[PDB]
Amino acid sequence: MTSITAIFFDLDGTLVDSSIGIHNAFTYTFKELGVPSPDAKTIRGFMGPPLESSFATCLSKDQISEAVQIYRSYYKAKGIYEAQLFPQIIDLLEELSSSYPLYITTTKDTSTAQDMAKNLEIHHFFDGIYGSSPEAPHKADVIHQALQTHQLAPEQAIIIGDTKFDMLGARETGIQKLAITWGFGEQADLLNYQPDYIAHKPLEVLAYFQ
Repeated sequence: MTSITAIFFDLDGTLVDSSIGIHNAFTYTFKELGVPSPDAKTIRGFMGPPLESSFATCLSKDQISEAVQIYRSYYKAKGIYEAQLFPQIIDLLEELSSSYPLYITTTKDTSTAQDMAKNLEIHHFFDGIYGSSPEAPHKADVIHQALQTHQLAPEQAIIIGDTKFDMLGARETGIQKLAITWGFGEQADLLNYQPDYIAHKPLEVLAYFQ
């Protein structure tokens, strides 16, 4: 804990219960393509991996690009608003932000992440919001960008996240990793990456920093 000076957060599945809008964007896509929708558990599994990778599991390769386009057509206009903070997230942020600069590090596009944080009234708790871009296509690149822009050594940061992508991102960049299990990733997966701390409830996070 003691060397940490900055705290990074994943957005979807960690701060934000975006599941209704993500689910709806997927099912809108399958409706438009005229194909049966996978079940809710399967679609839960699509919350975290790249969109193209998920659609590859259930569509022909020649249809992925069309699927991604249609998905984004629902998500930008509708899905993004079908989202709500997880319980106690405001409490967690108020508490941590009073002792640390906080950053979002997501593979959602920067502008989408900024829009969502402003919509859900949490934008103001952060000193930076970093999403995917040409500079940063994957989780590790986003973390690199956050660290470098804020003149941080990896030893000074920790990511609070709900997926294997967050855990691997942390390992690749040398920052600490705090796994959370109230979100979209499964605890069994997260523990395979040896997190530095784990929480099933937002206020449990706070104890690490005491």
